[PDB]
Amino acid sequence: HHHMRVSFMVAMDENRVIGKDNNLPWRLPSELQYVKKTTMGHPLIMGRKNYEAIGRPLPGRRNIIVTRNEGYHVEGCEVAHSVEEVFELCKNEEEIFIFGGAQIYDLFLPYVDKLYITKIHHAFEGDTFFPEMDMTNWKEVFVEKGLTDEKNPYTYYYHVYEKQQ
Amino acid sequence: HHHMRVSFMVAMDENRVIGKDNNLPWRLPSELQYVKKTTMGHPLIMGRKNYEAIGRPLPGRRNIIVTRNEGYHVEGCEVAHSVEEVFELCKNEEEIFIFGGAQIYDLFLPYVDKLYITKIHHAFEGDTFFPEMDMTNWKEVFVEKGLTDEKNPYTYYYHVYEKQQ
Ligand SMILES: NC(=O)C1=CN([C@@H]2O[C@H](COP(=O)(O)OP(=O)(O)OC[C@H]3O[C@@H](n4cnc5c(N)ncnc54)[C@H](OP(=O)(O)O)[C@@H]3O)[C@@H](O)[C@H]2O)C=CC1
Ligand SMILES: NC(=O)C1=CN([C@@H]2O[C@H](COP(=O)(O)OP(=O)(O)OC[C@H]3O[C@@H](n4cnc5c(N)ncnc54)[C@H](OP(=O)(O)O)[C@@H]3O)[C@@H](O)[C@H]2O)C=CC1
Ligand SMILES: COc1cc([C@@H](C#Cc2c(C)nc(N)nc2N)OC)cc(OC)c1OC
Ligand SMILES: COc1cc([C@@H](C#Cc2c(C)nc(N)nc2N)OC)cc(OC)c1OC
Repeated sequence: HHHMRVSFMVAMDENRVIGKDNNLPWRLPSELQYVKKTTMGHPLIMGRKNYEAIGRPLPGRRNIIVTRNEGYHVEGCEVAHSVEEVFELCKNEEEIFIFGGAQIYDLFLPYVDKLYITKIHHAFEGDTFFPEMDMTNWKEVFVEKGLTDEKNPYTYYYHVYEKQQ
Repeated sequence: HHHMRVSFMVAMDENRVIGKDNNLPWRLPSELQYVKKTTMGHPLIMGRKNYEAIGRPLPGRRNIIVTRNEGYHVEGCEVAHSVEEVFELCKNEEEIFIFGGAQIYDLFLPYVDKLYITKIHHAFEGDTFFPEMDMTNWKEVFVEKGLTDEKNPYTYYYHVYEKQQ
């Protein structure tokens, strides 16, 4: 029924960890730079918790915050309360990026068409996870090694998967 | 329609600069060494401007110059005036290397199967750029750090991408 491409944007470790104590467990500026380039000009869909850890709208993109709170407001951001409201808000969009965290990934999981996933080759201590996915009907359409250096201290790969349908 | 592998050979910086004042903006002998090793025994396809900055044929390879000039001639070099003429000239070749500059990269962009790209981690002053590429259905199949030393004063990586089709 929806016509925008629903894409996931996530970074995770070898045990699917995405978060620790409501924060990112790793510092990877180069990964962030890849994320900004890929998502620029497209809506970001993020969970209330995810957003408040940032505290500020990300420029050049519609920032849409998903919460059950019907009186929740933040300047420079739009607020949705469900999958369907997000779909209404993004009716005419080309592609939207589901941007985390876990609760919001779970929420949008039945509708994902494309998966932009960074895989970090390290086992972090974590408390928040990227949900399991059945990859049957999914094709890897892009893979490349991320930049490892003194500013980016882990090995990691950018992966993109597309659903076949 | 064509049977030869069409490969790009290019070095660019972090903003896609490949040229300044009809020349290379950097001196990297080690990068040249990798280029000669990789392209040896295979045709080089070069734009007229690119070639004249060199002024002489590169040994051990067919040098093919692309120009609109129907009376253009250079000793020890072959001359093509279109994509199709290059294809005709290279119909039996296993792999040809599109060797620059930008106008010629643009020209052969719809037909590229393999991308040999050096990425230089520096922002040069430039006037000539490597075209944007949609890398969907491309996979990185090789990546290695280039030699940084007193003779090669920048950080750079060799990348190879292959089209999946
Ligand atoms: N590595 C990565 O790619 C990323 C990692 N992260 C990490 O993830 C963690 C945050 O994830 P998580 O704790 O899951 O929190 P979320 O970001 O998923 O936010 C959860 C909130 O979303 C709202 N929500 C959840 N379900 C619904 C629903 N069905 N309808 C309406 N609103 C809903 C609720 O808001 P409310 O309570 O206000 O009602 C809930 O509290 C952090 O550690 C963060 O650093 C986040 C993004 C990316
Ligand atoms: N960093 C790198 O990997 C490389 C960088 N370079 C740099 O790039 C710059 C040169 O690039 P650029 O200025 O784009 O010049 P090009 O090498 O792309 O040559 C342009 C010329 O090619 C011919 N040409 C262009 N389009 C066509 C066409 N459709 N049909 C037939 N002939 C055509 C024309 O020749 P004519 O006028 O005779 O008709 C045109 O003037 C230089 O600075 C060089 O150093 C070059 C190679 C590699
Ligand atoms: C850049 O802006 C940020 C974004 C996020 C977000 C995310 C993400 C995110 C990342 C990092 N990588 C990928 N591949 N996908 C994602 N969805 O939550 C962790 C947190 C940040 O710091 C608290 C950010 O810095 C202000
Ligand atoms: C070696 O022979 C040369 C070739 C080029 C060519 C190129 C290239 C080129 C380079 C350097 N690196 C990569 N990764 N791809 C390319 N396509 O145009 C700039 C210029 C030269 O000096 C004027 C060369 O020395 C005689």
